[PDB]
Amino acid sequence: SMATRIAILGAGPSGMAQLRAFQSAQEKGAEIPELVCFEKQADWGGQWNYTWRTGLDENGEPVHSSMYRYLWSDGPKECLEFADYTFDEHFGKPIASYPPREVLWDYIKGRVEKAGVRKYIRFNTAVRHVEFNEDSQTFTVTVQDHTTDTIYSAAFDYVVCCTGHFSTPYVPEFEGFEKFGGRILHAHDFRDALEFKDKTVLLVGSSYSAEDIGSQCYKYGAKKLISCYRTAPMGYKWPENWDERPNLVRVDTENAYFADGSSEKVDAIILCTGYIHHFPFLNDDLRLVTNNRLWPLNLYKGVVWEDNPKFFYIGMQDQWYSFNMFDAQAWYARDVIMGRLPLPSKEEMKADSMAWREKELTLVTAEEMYTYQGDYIQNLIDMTDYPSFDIPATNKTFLEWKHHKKENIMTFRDHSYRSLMTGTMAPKHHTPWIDALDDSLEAYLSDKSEIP
Amino acid sequence: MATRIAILGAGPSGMAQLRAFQSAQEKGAEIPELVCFEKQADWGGQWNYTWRTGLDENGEPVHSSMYRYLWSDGPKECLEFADYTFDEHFGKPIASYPPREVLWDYIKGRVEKAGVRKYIRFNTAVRHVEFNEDSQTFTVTVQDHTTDTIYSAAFDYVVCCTGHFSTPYVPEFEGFEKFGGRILHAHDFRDALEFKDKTVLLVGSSYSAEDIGSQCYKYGAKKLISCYRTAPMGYKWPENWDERPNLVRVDTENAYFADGSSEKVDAIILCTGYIHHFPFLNDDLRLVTNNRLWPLNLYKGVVWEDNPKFFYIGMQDQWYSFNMFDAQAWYARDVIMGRLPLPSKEEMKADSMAWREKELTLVTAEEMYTYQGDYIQNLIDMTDYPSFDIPATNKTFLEWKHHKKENIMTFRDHSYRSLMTGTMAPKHHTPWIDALDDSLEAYLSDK
Ligand SMILES: Cc1cc2nc3c(=O)[nH]c(=O)nc-3n(C[C@H](O)[C@H](O)[C@H](O)COP(=O)(O)OP(=O)(O)OC[C@H]3O[C@@H](n4cnc5c(N)ncnc54)[C@H](O)[C@@H]3O)c2cc1C
Ligand SMILES: Cc1cc2nc3c(=O)[nH]c(=O)nc-3n(C[C@H](O)[C@H](O)[C@H](O)COP(=O)(O)OP(=O)(O)OC[C@H]3O[C@@H](n4cnc5c(N)ncnc54)[C@H](O)[C@@H]3O)c2cc1C
Ligand SMILES: NC(=O)c1ccc[n+]([C@@H]2O[C@H](COP(=O)([O-])OP(=O)(O)OC[C@H]3O[C@@H](n4cnc5c(N)ncnc54)[C@H](OP(=O)(O)O)[C@@H]3O)[C@@H](O)[C@H]2O)c1
Ligand SMILES: NC(=O)c1ccc[n+]([C@@H]2O[C@H](COP(=O)([O-])OP(=O)(O)OC[C@H]3O[C@@H](n4cnc5c(N)ncnc54)[C@H](OP(=O)(O)O)[C@@H]3O)[C@@H](O)[C@H]2O)c1
Repeated sequence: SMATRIAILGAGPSGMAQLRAFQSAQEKGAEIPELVCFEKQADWGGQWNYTWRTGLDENGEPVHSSMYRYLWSDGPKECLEFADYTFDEHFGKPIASYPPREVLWDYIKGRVEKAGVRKYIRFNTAVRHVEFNEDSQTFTVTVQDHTTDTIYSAAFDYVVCCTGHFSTPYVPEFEGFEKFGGRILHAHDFRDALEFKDKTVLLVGSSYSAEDIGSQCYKYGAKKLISCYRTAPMGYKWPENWDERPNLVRVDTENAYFADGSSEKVDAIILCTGYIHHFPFLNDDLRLVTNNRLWPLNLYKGVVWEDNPKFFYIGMQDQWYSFNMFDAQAWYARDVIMGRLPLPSKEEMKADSMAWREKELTLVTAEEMYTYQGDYIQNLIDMTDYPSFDIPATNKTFLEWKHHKKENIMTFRDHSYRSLMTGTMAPKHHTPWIDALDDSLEAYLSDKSEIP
Repeated sequence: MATRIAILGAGPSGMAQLRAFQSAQEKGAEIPELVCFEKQADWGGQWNYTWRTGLDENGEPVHSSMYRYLWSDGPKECLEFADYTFDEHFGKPIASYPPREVLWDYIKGRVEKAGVRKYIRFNTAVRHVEFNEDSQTFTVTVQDHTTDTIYSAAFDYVVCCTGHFSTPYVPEFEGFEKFGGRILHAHDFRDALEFKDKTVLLVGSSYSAEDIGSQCYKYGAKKLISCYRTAPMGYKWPENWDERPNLVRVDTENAYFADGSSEKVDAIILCTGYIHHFPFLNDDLRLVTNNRLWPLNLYKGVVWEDNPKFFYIGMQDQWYSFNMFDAQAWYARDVIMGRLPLPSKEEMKADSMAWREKELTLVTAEEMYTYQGDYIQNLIDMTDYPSFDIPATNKTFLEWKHHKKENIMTFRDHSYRSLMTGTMAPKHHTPWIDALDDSLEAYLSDK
């Protein structure tokens, strides 16, 4: 019961971490501020809360999750496993290294359920506007409760933005899109790969989305796949029915034309072109503007807003590390809010951020990048009671996974790694990835193999 | 004039509001400063077509619900402008059901001739509108996506023209998370070619279902099924189209109906309507209603009763469209300019109740068109807007309704007489079923 009141925006993994950071301080006998957390969806989990919905949701709010059917962990589970809450504790047994979305979801929910932080969240409530008043030094937050269809506002001493940056699509235009007769969609709207069975699918872009959405279409029966790249080819060894081309230049009624002078009939086009940082509830004095990168400017320690240090952002960096980074950020943000870590002058903040940015521009290899984020996280955890974990060993595990992708892009999900928390090696899954058609938690956790 | 006005939206309603003020000025009156905000890159609202779906290039919800191959759903004659005629714009008579691009050209010509483009800030999204009791002004906050800046400005009056067919009502059905085909709302429908040789389920029984179904048919869908929550559409469909009772659930590949039937379905299109959504407004300003001929809380259907300095255009269900917006917009300027003083709050409320009472009386389509006819007539008699022949327009609606009944696939092949020029519309060079090309250039030639 501290005099202050805190608003957390979002109950995805970052917002969960911020609640769980406060709860942990309290469990250790400290006095915490009042917490309110606003979430526009009906349940928590952010990206992990899968929906069939597309575009706008039931209340007219933009659909948040970019996740599709059949999604599994893109990296080794070992690399995101929680320091305070372990896979063996949650599941009671060892499982393979690349669990499907439902299975990861269950695990991340288990940690917040055990913490009892659900009671701070208002669900089905969308944040409309946030304003800072110079007179009272307080934030006014306006939200819409879709359960009662009411709009109200409330006053807060600090605000922590945890609204994510993989939800609002970057969707470039190509010549002839208004004439093309097949479906055009962004990766954000992709749901079931079965919709593209026996079709030719063009994937525009050359990053994680293209890799994975491609692979799903392949696995579930697409006739043929083409992917095209703006600047450099992905360079993996694709299956027989998948080619990689230079950029799309235009499209016609039925066909796509490429910079190499090739052309062919295409059934559907999927833009795998990324996301923008979008904060519609924030005016300029509070609003972060950046491209997706390891070190956004204007965030002291990557979390405190330099123009108004009572506002914080969690998770706004590109994510090589995910969950552990959110915890380190969230722990750091509580300690500054609670007064345990006093902020330096604005000048010092800006000099610190510039050094981080300078170093970021140096980075060339994937290895250097994991290390950089690793060092970032380490610098945060050393400032709080958050427990150190083995970053160098995690980095090494990332490297193995990168190498496995190089070897065979379709089979990397069949490998196993050793837990950094428990030293235990992950078992082989009961069905190989290519044949594991069912993505349900029940099928994963059983022990019946699936038929080819 | 000392005052400043914000018009939100540059579709047909916001174009009408601009064009209203310009007319007053053209006749020598001193008008207020106008600023109009439009989130899209060009005007025309629904009629500005986009391949885009869900969210646009700036992260704003995609506004237009219009699809390839869309044509006027009613006779052009029934929406022809009183002050700007078809013959004037096109130079010649043209058929009665023009494709989207052609109608769009027509409505743009009126505003281009008016020169009102200079009032509009394009690519600018409205984020928040607030009323300040102290200064008796509105603060409007917007995001200019060309410069990625957010700013605000003070206004004496605000006119909301943001439409009500853009935010989908999308109900959930059991099994949607397991169904392997595409599921979309009518709002996201674009090219019917996407469904060639496929079985498409259309949920709902109104205009969207009729027309989205018709396009799929016309462009080669293997089979169509449409299901209705309460009553069948009742038209005589082609051989490959059934009408069934409501969907109850769906599985991996199949849809199950309340009649106990079931079949394999490739794609599901929810034609289930829209909601009135105003994310930039708090409760003191925000209209809440279902789609209907007479929403409550709007005096004369346009003046917000809780704050009479705020107005809404086009929020009614639309039997009449463009003519109705003009009448509202003319009525709104005259009150803004002080030419029509407002009655007390009690009187406003008694007037709206009488309108609502009458609305609840209505049973037949004919009574409805007439009710909106009467509403419009009451509006135009208060201002210099030119009367036009409402009872003749009503009669024309009635012909069109009858033509739909006879044959749902061919109603677009008929012609009607202009209420402004008395001229009969010519038969189009190609019959609807065969008129695959929807371009303006193809429509205006004669092959
Ligand atoms: C397709 C895809 C696959 C991914 N796969 C992996 C993976 O395998 N492993 C991994 O570690 N990471 C993965 N990620 C990264 C993912 O970003 C993180 O795991 C995590 O979800 C980020 O958490 P967050 O809470 O910061 O953002 P989010 O999960 O996006 O949560 C943001 C929350 O804020 C809410 N919100 C937004 N605006 C408002 C508002 N106006 N009012 C109220 N609430 C609002 C949203 O509803 C949501 O709940 C993936 C991301 C994507 C997009
Ligand atoms: C699929 C479909 C077919 C139709 N067919 C016909 C027909 O055949 N004949 C007929 O008479 N009528 C038809 N209509 C009716 C249509 O509503 C009207 O013709 C007309 O478009 C309504 O005009 P409006 O200006 O009120 O709304 P809209 O055309 O919807 O214009 C709203 C405008 O406001 C803007 N806006 C919304 N929010 C913001 C914001 N926050 N900031 C800035 N700008 C914003 C939008 O970008 C848009 O330009 C059809 C409607 C639909 C959906
Ligand atoms: N687990 C991890 O280690 C890890 C690490 C980082 C990110 N991620 C994932 O990154 C994901 C987002 O993936 P993403 O692929 O959607 O975003 P992204 O990584 O930013 O990729 C954007 C992609 O679209 C391409 N592109 C943009 N504009 C284009 C155009 N006009 N024409 C052609 N191509 C264009 C870019 O090409 P260019 O390359 O030429 O710019 C790039 O390939 C999230 O799921 C997150 O999990 C995961
Ligand atoms: N030119 C004209 O004369 C005219 C006049 C009026 C409107 N319009 C048009 O109205 C159009 C809006 O089209 P619309 O069809 O989308 O809006 P709508 O007319 O409100 O259609 C809503 C439809 O969805 C159905 N529905 C809602 N929930 C359902 C559920 N759970 N299950 C099954 N069906 C459900 C309704 O069934 P129920 O009927 O049982 O409620 C109804 O058929 C605009 O295009 C506008 O032009 C045109």
